[PDB]
Amino acid sequence: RKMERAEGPASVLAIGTAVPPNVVYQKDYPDFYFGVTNSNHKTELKDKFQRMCDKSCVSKRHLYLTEEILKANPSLCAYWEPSLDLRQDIVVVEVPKLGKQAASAAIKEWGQPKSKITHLIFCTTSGVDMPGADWALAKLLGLRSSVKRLVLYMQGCYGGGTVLRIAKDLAENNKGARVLVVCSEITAITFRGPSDTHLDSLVGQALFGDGASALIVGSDPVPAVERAWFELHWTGSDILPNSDGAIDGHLKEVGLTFHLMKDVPAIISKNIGGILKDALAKVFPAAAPPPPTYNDLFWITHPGGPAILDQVEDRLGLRKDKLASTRAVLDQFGNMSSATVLFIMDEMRKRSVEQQLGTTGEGHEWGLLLGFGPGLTCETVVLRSVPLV
Amino acid sequence: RKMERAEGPASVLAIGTAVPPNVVYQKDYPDFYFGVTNSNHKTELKDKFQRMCDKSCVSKRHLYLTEEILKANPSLCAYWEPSLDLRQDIVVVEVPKLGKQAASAAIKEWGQPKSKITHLIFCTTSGVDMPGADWALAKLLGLRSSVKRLVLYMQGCYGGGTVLRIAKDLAENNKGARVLVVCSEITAITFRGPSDTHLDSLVGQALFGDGASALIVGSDPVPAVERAWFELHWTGSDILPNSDGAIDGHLKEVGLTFHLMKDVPAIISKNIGGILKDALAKVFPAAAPPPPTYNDLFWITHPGGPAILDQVEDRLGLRKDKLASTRAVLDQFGNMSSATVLFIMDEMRKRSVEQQLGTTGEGHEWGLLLGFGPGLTCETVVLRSVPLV
Ligand SMILES: O=C1C[C@@H](c2ccccc2)Oc2cc(O)cc(O)c21
Ligand SMILES: O=C1C[C@@H](c2ccccc2)Oc2cc(O)cc(O)c21
Repeated sequence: RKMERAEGPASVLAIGTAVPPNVVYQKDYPDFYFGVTNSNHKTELKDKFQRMCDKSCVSKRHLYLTEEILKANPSLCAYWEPSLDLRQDIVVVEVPKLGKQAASAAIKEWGQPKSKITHLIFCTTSGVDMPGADWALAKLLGLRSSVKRLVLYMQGCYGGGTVLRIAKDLAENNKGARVLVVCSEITAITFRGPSDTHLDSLVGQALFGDGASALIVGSDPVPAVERAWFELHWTGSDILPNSDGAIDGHLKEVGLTFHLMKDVPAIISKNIGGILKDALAKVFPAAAPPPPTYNDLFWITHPGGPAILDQVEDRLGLRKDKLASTRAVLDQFGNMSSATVLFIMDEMRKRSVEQQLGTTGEGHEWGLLLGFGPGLTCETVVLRSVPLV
Repeated sequence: RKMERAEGPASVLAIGTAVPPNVVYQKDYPDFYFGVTNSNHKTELKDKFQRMCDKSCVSKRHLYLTEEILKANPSLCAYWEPSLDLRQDIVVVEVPKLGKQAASAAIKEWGQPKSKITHLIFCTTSGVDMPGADWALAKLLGLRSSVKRLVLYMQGCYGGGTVLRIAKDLAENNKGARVLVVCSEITAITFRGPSDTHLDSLVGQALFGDGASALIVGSDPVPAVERAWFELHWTGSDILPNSDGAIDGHLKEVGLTFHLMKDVPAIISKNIGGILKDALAKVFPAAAPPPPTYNDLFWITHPGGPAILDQVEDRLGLRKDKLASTRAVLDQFGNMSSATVLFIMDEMRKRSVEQQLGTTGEGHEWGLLLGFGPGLTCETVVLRSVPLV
């Protein structure tokens, strides 16, 4: 008559990542991009893109689309021409396949048999289908036929916080539950040619890359058997003021299109302080601890772009090293939408181990994961690190 | 450092429904359908459709598409011609608007101010967008900017069980949480003309209707203030054996397309017994109660079609009155995909009140809600009724 619930906080027990093999260096991208799109006569357009690549703080990105793949399918190299069936027929298979790579890495690391996975959350902004990427991934992995699945489509760059917000309740309210969390994104859904009044779509071409990340999330890790890396303690979601239409994304016959109608860095950086301050007030209330200072937290922040990071760092007065893990991931894979915060989480724990810092969170006990996306939606997750050795 | 959890079982505290005003009687539909599609010369095709309307056990359905709306947009009356941008530009506004109708009915009934809603789950098979129908609905309703939202897109006919499975954990693991659950479906996403090798799409034209349903789901109802109607006690999800490709749905440039590659009624009815028997074994284990007989449970079953209902009823040996509430909803609105089980739940409690039966579940204590869809996915929710007067 009942389902027993768990007792301890939803914990990240393993993380895996995966990227397409093809690497595109940002030094090379304005040439590759304008070359493969038959558009170098667009000398004016070409050079402000050159300038945004220069200021993108992305060094390289992994992309599924090859010179040869774009060679063979002209309608993506073209611009604003019917393309949805071709991208979907790519993305509906390549997105779950990339996610299966990350998932196998997480499961191996976790060390338990794949049949102990009781739930799956699959999150993507690239492609839609029925049955969905969740079912395609379960088929690829051979999960038990009764895993409870959830596919979160058309999320955007806040989706990495969204999957943690949901996984927390699945893990905490079901005794023994082990949640596979996968975020997988592939840029074939939005890749277009350049144009001189699609300069929203231009910024996309400078920052968006491909990748997938996977977590195992569970409460009450089996002692000496399973290993927790971060604990999910508090979540919050917010629609920022005066941000209507800031970030829109439409799934159209020409594919997925991308729109910025507001100064997204100003909106986030102006309002982020009040959000964090309230969240920490809830986690550390007077009635007891004072909340740690911003510099004494670890920061897992979605790098929508350099201008967001710089203005957040400026408005909150963060010491210049706090966004280091965030910036390293953007530099080496660019903006991978919902998957990005989980690459950052993985990078942060790996350095902490490698450099023998005191905790999985760079030596700090508490931290914040932030996702931003259409809405303008901001997802806040207060995390706790776990001590090392 | 914490989020308090709730103590009692996630309970349905209110239900509202809504349908487009335009009513189409099944007696009239083969003429209306073939008339508005320029296809009555298709005398052969026309008459087996006549036959499936005859055997559809649907009397009427509410549809957003009018004779005049189809008059004004020829590409939907046509068949298999570019149509996705037009349907989406319809559905991305009409689906949240229909859902806002049902939501306001649920909230009024609930009686608490709309700002006490802390979470939203919006489920639909009709349209996708960013920001999503969840955000569009929150905007229409004026919910607090910090409601935690979740949009479940491209679910299909099992989605009504899916939203309960998720809402259960949100309500139960967050003290004070009140979840708005909305399922909204509008058939403009799939409406096509007829063809003589699109006879999957033909069955769709006989059974699919429009509608939206909304729930308020919360744990620990405030005594004498809030009223519970059903309690969610156990959930389970299953991919039925040998059902690969049974039910596929693709979002294409011509719109959303619908495919049956297996005998869906045989697959469900052959395997449903083992699922129910296992579920009840878990809810009522020996260690104590024996599980109630099938005839002593109330049944809230998704009416994919008459052939599913009849073979389930036959293979499980259910007395002929058990699927009565289910069949009444299919008769008066047809298959409304994810919303249908919640119309049935609403119909069942309303009769129980009207006829002064002992419980919200027709006088029975325990019941089953079943959703079926692509996968072949079966969602099982063991519910408990609440006693009346
Ligand atoms: O336009 C899309 C692009 C998409 C993506 C990026 C990388 C790989 C696949 C897909 O991410 C987004 C995030 C948003 O917050 C808004 C968007 O409109 C998009
Ligand atoms: O083809 C769609 C139709 C959709 C619907 C019905 C009514 C109103 C809007 C949308 O419901 C479905 C359920 C499925 O299990 C599989 C499907 O392929 C569909």
